[PDB]
Amino acid sequence: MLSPEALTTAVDAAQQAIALADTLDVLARVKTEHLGDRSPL
RNA sequence: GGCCAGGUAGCUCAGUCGGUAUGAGCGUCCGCCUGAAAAGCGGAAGGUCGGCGGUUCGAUCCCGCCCCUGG
Repeated sequence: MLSPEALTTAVDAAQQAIALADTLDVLARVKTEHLGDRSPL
């Protein structure tokens, strides 16, 4: 699960959803899913 | 003077001498529910753990000065 290849796939969907965040409210949700305490990272 | 105890979520406070503060109660949001609510049940959001530095792959947790609280 640690695999740096699978690790890179996590930062991919993060920055992708971050770049696809159009509003500040969507970002706060995106930050929760990709940077919060329950995020895969 | 030099040593102590404290600073932690919106409020009142626990807790940790390195990888989750599974933080609590209340406060906020969603669902079931109701004409609409609340409780109840179920699901979530939110803290840069007092500031600035030092070490470490990584410090609320280990080192130094200071901000301010009763000692």
